[PDB]
Amino acid sequence: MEMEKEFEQIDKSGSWAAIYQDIRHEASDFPSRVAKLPKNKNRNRYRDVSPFDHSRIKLHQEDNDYINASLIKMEEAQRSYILTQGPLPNTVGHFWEMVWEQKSRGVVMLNRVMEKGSLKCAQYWPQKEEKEMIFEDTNLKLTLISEDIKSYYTVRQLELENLTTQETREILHFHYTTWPDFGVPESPASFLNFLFKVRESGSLSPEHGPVVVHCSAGIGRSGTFCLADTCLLLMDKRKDPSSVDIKKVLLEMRKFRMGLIQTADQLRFSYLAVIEGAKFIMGD
Repeated sequence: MEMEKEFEQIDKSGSWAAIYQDIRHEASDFPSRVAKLPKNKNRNRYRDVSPFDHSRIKLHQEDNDYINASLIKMEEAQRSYILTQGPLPNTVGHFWEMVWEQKSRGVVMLNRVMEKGSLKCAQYWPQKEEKEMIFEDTNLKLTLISEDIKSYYTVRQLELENLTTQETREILHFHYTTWPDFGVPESPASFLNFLFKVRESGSLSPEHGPVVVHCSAGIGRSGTFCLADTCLLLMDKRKDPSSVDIKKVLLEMRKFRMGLIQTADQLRFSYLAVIEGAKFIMGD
């Protein structure tokens, strides 16, 4: 069923809450034993958001290999993503260790450091060129190279140096700065424009490691980003674009991380984004 007609059907009948609860009921349940070990309590932001054991990213260290991060591997679309929580004061060094070890080119941030008067993640990158950051626990140096501030997003060029080997790499930071404190955006236009800038940079392409994408918990806004990207790519690849089933794609992604798409409003917004974005994929 053309998702555009499915959309009007659900909208007129006002059944978004019912549709969303069906997804919650059918979603996969896999163990997350490592996340729940006592030694990892201060590595998790939220008690009820954990990576599954089978898809979690492992840090390359013998001490403690745990980070709250998951590999979402989309086989037909030929795209992979790492979804993670906003870094905590005690995990900023782990976060950049992951970026280094997984050979990522881009980091996608979908929240502000403070929202609703509370801290949603650590200030984990430098704000001034001449004030670099050193992460002593993981032996990395991070320098701000340039910053481009736009009305709806900011793009930063960063240099990450492995102090052990003195290799350096350029990382691109894509920061969507205008998601509202409550609800979802009224129009998907600026979110889609942002997605296309990430694509244009190479950060999603197979010559690099998977992009790292986060919000506060790494499941809601973060799930909207990867769901929209994968659905649009499938509509490009297939003979019949109307065969793409957003609910089925979301359930596939939920095999790799729990809770993706946190509200019925985020589900509706994901539909709207794919419907409007297709009016470029289909040619325009």
